Amino acid sequence: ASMTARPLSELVERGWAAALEPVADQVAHMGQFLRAEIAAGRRYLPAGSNVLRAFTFPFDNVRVLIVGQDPYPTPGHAVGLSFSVAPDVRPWPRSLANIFDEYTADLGYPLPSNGDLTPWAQRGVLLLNRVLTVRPSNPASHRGKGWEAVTECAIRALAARAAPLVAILWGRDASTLKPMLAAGNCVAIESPHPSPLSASRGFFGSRPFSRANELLVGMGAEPIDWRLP
Ligand SMILES: O=C(O)c1c[nH]c(=O)[nH]c1=O
Repeated sequence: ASMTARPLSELVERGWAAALEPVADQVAHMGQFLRAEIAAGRRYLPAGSNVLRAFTFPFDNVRVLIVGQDPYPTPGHAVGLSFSVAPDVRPWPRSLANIFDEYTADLGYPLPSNGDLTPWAQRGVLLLNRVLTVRPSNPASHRGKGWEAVTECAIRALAARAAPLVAILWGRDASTLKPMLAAGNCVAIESPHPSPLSASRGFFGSRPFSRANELLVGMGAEPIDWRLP
């Protein structure tokens, strides 16, 4: 079942499997790393079957990617889509509450009913983290353990498609993908991360949702429907 045991052709959507072929061995290696963590009595989030969830929506349909740092550190929050929580989760994580405050300020929409960002993933938004696992209660605990080559490969593969792309890069780890978006079909929006620690330094007022749609329209691409129920 794990990414140690089974090939990309089974774990992810067909387009993503071909896109991530250069990091096939690296993905299996990450499988081995998580096995070794369980063997040692350390835990990881999200659940193994959710780790590559962002690549289970069609590669060919991605128009925008949102890139965070790493998954939520609290058990019951991370679901393998960056910033998303399961429909029954309340309260929202403070990062997500901050995203929803900018979402209302930018778009004029009411607060969403819940924290499930599945609609965005279904409408061509890739919900990526630079690093795809974390040890509970220890943010950035799996930084530099091999995920960066996988998320680099994903961005590089998206950018090489003969299709417009807009990247929303939230925080310092996300912004290390900026050099791979240099090509003329690609444009990056960068801001500080919506985490309480950083959000007051430029996240609030950044209007990422409306600016991504302006950037798409200007490249001849259809805008994202951001409206959550
Ligand atoms: O608060 C955070 O750092 C994050 C929390 N959850 C994510 O999915 N990505 C992040 O970057």
